[PDB]
Order: sequence, then C-alpha cells, then structure tokens
Amino acid sequence: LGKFSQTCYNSAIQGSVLTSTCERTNGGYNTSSIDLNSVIENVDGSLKWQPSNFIETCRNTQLAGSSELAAECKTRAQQFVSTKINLDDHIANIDGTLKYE
Amino acid sequence: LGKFSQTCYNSAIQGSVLTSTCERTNGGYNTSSIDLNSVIENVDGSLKWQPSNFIETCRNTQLAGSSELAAECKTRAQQFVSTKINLDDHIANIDGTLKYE
Ligand SMILES: CC(=O)N[C@@H]1[C@@H](O)[C@H](O[C@@H]2O[C@H](CO)[C@@H](O[C@@H]3O[C@H](CO[C@H]4O[C@H](CO[C@H]5O[C@H](CO)[C@@H](O)[C@H](O)[C@@H]5O[C@H]5O[C@H](CO)[C@@H](O)[C@H](O)[C@@H]5O)[C@@H](O)[C@H](O[C@H]5O[C@H](CO)[C@@H](O)[C@H](O)[C@@H]5O)[C@@H]4O)[C@@H](O)[C@H](O[C@H]4O[C@H](CO)[C@@H](O)[C@H](O)[C@@H]4O[C@H]4O[C@H](CO)[C@@H](O)[C@H](O)[C@@H]4O[C@H]4O[C@H](CO)[C@@H](O)[C@H](O)[C@@H]4O)[C@@H]3O)[C@H](O)[C@H]2NC(C)=O)[C@@H](CO)O[C@H]1O
Ligand SMILES: OC[C@H]1O[C@H](O[C@@H]2[C@@H](O[C@@H]3[C@@H](O[C@@H]4[C@H](O)[C@H](O)O[C@H](CO)[C@H]4O)O[C@H](CO)[C@@H](O)[C@@H]3O)O[C@H](CO)[C@@H](O)[C@@H]2O)[C@@H](O)[C@@H](O)[C@@H]1O
Ligand SMILES: [Mg+2]
Repeated sequence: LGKFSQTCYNSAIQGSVLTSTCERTNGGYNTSSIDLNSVIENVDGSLKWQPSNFIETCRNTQLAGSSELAAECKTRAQQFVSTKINLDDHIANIDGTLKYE
Repeated sequence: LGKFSQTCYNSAIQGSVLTSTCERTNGGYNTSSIDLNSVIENVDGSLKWQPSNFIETCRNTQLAGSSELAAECKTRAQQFVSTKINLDDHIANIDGTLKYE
C-alpha cells in the first residue's frame, strides 16, 4: 500500500494538508492535496495511521437531497442495514474547497 | 460547522468521494473533492463522524525528505515530543491524486 512518493515530486506539508504533484497513470502530472487532519491520530505523543471501516463495511453510497449521504452498512452481526448521515454537519465550503471541520 | 450545500452546487458521491462546485468567498467557483473514507465510520450499521486529534494536539509539522512527516505531539503526561511517521506507508498516488488507503 501507499508508496505515493516514488511517483510524485515537490510535495509540501502545511498545517495538516499534504500537497504533491504526481504522474497521471499515462501522460500528464497532477497537483493535488489531502488533509491529514483525518488520516492521522496522535496516541500518547505518536503519530498513528487512523483506521476506518467505512468503505470496507458499507456499500451503495449515494447522495440524497443536497447534503445527505446514504449507504447500507454491516451491523456487528454482519447484517447490512440502511443508514444515512447529514454531510452538512461537518463538511464545509472553505473558499471553494470542501473541508472536514 | 459545515453547511457546504448552502454555497455549493452540482454535488455527487462516487464510492466514498464527494465532489461539488462551491463559491469562492467572492468571485467564481471551484470544483473540489474530498474522500470520505477517513471522515466517517460505521458503528454497528450506523454512520457517524470520526473525530481525530492531530490538529488539536500536535504542532509545527514538517516534511522530511521524500515522504516523512514530522511534528511535535502531546503525550499522556502533558508534554510535547518529536515524532515522525513515513507517509509512504499509506499515502498512494492514484492516477495523479493523493489517496489514503
Ligand atoms: C472588509 C470590508 O470592507 N467590509 C465591509 C462590510 O460592511 C461588509 O462585510 C461583510 O462581508 C461578508 C463577506 O462575504 C459578507 O458575506 C458573507 O458572510 C459571512 C461573513 O463571515 C463572518 O461571519 C462568520 C460567522 O457567521 C456566523 O454568524 C453570522 C450572523 O452573526 C451568520 O452568518 C451565521 O449564522 C454564522 O454562525 C456560525 O458561526 C458561529 C461562530 O460564532 C459558530 O459557532 C456556528 O457554527 C454558527 O453556525 C465568520 O465565520 C467569518 O469568519 C471570516 O472572517 C474573517 C475574514 O474576514 C476571518 O477571520 C475568518 O477566518 C473568515 O474568513 C466572518 O467573521 C461568511 O459566511 C461568508 O463567507 C462564506 O461563504 C463563502 C462561499 O460563499 C465561503 O467561501 C466562505 O468560506 C464562507 O463559507 C461558509 O459559509 C457558507 C454559508 O454561508 C457554507 O455553505 C460554507 O460551508 C462555509 O461554512 C462555514 O461558514 C460559516 C463561517 O464562515 C459557519 O456558519 C459554518 O458553520 C462554516 O464554518 C461571507 O463573507 C457579510 O454578510 C458582510 N456583512 C455582514 C455579515 O454584516 C461588506 C459587504 O459584504 O462590505 C464592506 O464594505
Ligand atoms: O505500493 C504502492 C501501493 O499502491 C500502488 O498503486 C499506486 C501506483 O501508481 C500507479 C502506477 O501505475 C502505472 C500504471 O500501471 C501504468 O499503466 O504503467 C506505469 C508504468 O510505466 C505505472 O506507472 O503509476 C502511475 C503513474 O506513475 C500512477 O498514477 C498509478 O496510480 O504505484 C505508485 C508508486 O509510487 C503509488 O503511488 C501507488 O501505490 C499499488 O500498485 C501497490 O503497489 C500498492 O498497493
Ligand atoms: Mg479518520
């Protein structure tokens, strides 16, 4: 997994946002960033990769109305159930960019 | 917090990724995406927001060479220590975009 660096150049971190420029699979070069705020966690002073089971345990995601996200997710009993969450609660538009806050 | 849909339009969800076109503070629009895999999680079938603490308990982050992220983070005793994590562990280039796997 990961390894992004081998095919990216000119990466910068600022605050918690990583930005880098990376080879498109065939052809061009894209510059993109990802906010680490949500992939990294501090545990008693050490940076740890923070896990989430969303993708792994949920399915059929779809946007309802303007902000609601819907999916079906495995209950601890391995059963799929319906479920939704209002993306409006914490996804904000910060000067044109969607941001988790 | 949040309320992106008040000032964004033409939104979509593909897998766990959300895309939308949002108003810059004053001026035009920008179309960004945000990967929701590390932003919410599935608890016994119900979706919830995944909190984190990187932003609120570490400070002065820095890029170290190719892929190494460095910072100072707070410990269970309440003191800051240096700490690093190799971003190459789980940050991959996916066809020009940075993704967390
Ligand atoms: C310089 C000069 O010459 N000025 C002259 C003035 O006479 C006059 O000034 C104003 O210009 C503004 C600029 O556009 C006018 O339009 C807009 O309004 C606001 C202004 O932001 C300021 O207030 C923000 C807080 O607002 C809270 O309270 C007010 C009512 O009192 C309401 O709007 C809300 O209910 C809101 O409540 C929320 O906030 C509390 C905190 O107390 C929080 O606990 C709760 O969550 C609660 O829900 C404040 O946040 C903001 O900070 C900015 O100010 C400075 C920079 O100047 C920095 O310190 C900050 O970092 C930041 O830049 C101001 O103090 C503002 O909302 C508008 O900008 C938004 O929209 C853009 C897209 O269109 C987007 O790009 C921005 O990033 C921002 O987007 C956010 O909001 C939209 C919905 O509006 C949402 O869909 C997005 O997801 C995004 O979400 C965040 O938005 C707010 C905070 O920004 C939060 O509510 C959300 O939870 C979330 O965090 C824009 O500036 C303004 O009306 C006008 N005069 C006024 C207002 O009296 C101008 C005329 O324009 O003329 C000059 O001559
Ligand atoms: O160990 C890395 C981790 O993720 C790997 O997937 C990413 C991969 O990037 C892809 C890579 O493949 C290109 C295509 O196959 C193309 O058809 O062939 C060329 C060879 O000439 C490949 O470059 O490279 C492109 C551009 O460089 C990239 O856009 C693709 O997504 O490998 C890079 C290496 O840094 C990494 O960022 C990603 O991991 C995955 O394959 C696997 O090794 C791991 O799960
Ligand atoms: Mg997370």
